[PDB]
Amino acid sequence: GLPSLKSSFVLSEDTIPGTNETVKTLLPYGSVINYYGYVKPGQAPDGLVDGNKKAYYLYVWIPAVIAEMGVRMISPTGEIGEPGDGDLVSDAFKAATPEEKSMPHWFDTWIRVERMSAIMPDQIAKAAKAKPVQDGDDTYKEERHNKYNSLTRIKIPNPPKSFDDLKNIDTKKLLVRGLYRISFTTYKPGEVKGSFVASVGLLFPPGIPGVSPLIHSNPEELQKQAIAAEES
Amino acid sequence: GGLPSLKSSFVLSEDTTVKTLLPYGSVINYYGYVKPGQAPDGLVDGNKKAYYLYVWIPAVIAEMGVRMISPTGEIGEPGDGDLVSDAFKAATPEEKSMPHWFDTWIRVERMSAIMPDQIAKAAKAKPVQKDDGDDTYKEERHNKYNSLTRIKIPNPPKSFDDLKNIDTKKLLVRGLYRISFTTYKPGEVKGSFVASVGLLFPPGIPGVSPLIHSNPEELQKQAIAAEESLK
Ligand SMILES: OCCN(CCO)CCO
Ligand SMILES: O=C([O-])C(=O)[O-]
Ligand SMILES: O=C([O-])C(=O)[O-]
Ligand SMILES: [Cl-]
Repeated sequence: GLPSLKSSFVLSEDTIPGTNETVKTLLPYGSVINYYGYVKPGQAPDGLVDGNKKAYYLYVWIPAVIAEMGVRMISPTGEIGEPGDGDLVSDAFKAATPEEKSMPHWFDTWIRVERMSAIMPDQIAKAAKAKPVQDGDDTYKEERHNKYNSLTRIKIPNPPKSFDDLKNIDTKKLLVRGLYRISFTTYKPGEVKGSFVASVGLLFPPGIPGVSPLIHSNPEELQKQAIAAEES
Repeated sequence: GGLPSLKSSFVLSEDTTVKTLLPYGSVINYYGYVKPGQAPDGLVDGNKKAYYLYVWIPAVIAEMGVRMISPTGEIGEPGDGDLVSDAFKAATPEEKSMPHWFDTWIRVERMSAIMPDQIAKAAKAKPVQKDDGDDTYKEERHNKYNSLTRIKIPNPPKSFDDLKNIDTKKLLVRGLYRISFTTYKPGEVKGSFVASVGLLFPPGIPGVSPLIHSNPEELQKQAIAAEESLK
């Protein structure tokens, strides 16, 4: 499997025998979906980033308010066999051959996250056609470099060191329910293509048993999942 | 920001469950660059080009970890535990930023060199005969997403602190270790990479950094300098 996906909160702070250089144990996200996708060669970009860079979009539906969202881009994936309970697989990814899945294409991901204009599941597809909301991380956030399995995180402002101090937090400081768009691109000589897995993790405040995010590269299909999600 | 922390197998902490690993105390990151078409140092699986990295370990250790990452991109000013090869330095940024493979097959084989001035010649001889454990022969055929190949002692205690009470004969021996690395098609061993080599010493035992080089003669020069230095 993939490496564990960790929030920015520190669970333990054990100072290693003698050496003042210490070891902080991060708290893992309680709710993680790994989305396995595939960008076919010459596939048109979903959009443009930084003027001229080909960007591709994933859409995430977050149904309750959260403490944090973490996003990791790993590529390529190779074959993974039968997906597990935490895994989702794109059609393109299914149809892709083992060889196709095992070809590397890029390494450093520029990730942008933007909240879209959608108060309700049923606005998702039009929200996707619409401009993002025009503030803090739950409206806009960008990490221009993501290498070696690092994350892009959407955080509340002024987060405490102790995860447990989120018990106290005011609702109005938490990240809002809604539709978020992940844009990803790269730098030459890389190009965004082939297999990849976007791990998305949510952190809920202490005592709130989480719900999993819904994720899809297709806003109509996510919307159906989200429309169906709310009336089940 | 550099590389992820290189972790040993020893569990430092456990809780609510996910476990926190003890880092290696003595770590060196070897930034290298395999030139297009470069002749293999040897063959693996009847159809794979393998490349060799030589590690000298002067004293007994509790564990060694090897992580292979590729490509690296540009890295900025090398830090206090970074070795950077001339090939890597001569490579362009574009060259170091192109990926070429993602799944590494690693072997670690001990070579028959009891002292520094055997190193160069030992590299030319077969590995020590491989039960003999991890510190003679170890292989991990798949290393993806920054996973490690570890050379471990057999029947280790749960608690690292209990290593202070271990019999010496159980610890991993001093010597010359060859790291082989190759890959599966469609990838190929090409371009930039960083091999992170971590040592775990038993507690109370000050770490000594591993000496690492792709050229055994060069490694031998360094091992020799280090040894005669200690008188
Ligand atoms: O062609 C199949 C051989 N295969 C190794 C088996 O996993 C790929 C190596 O390049
Ligand atoms: O296939 C996919 O999932 C994509 O295009 O992002
Ligand atoms: O650059 C190097 O040292 C190599 O190929 O191992
Ligand atoms: Cl010894």
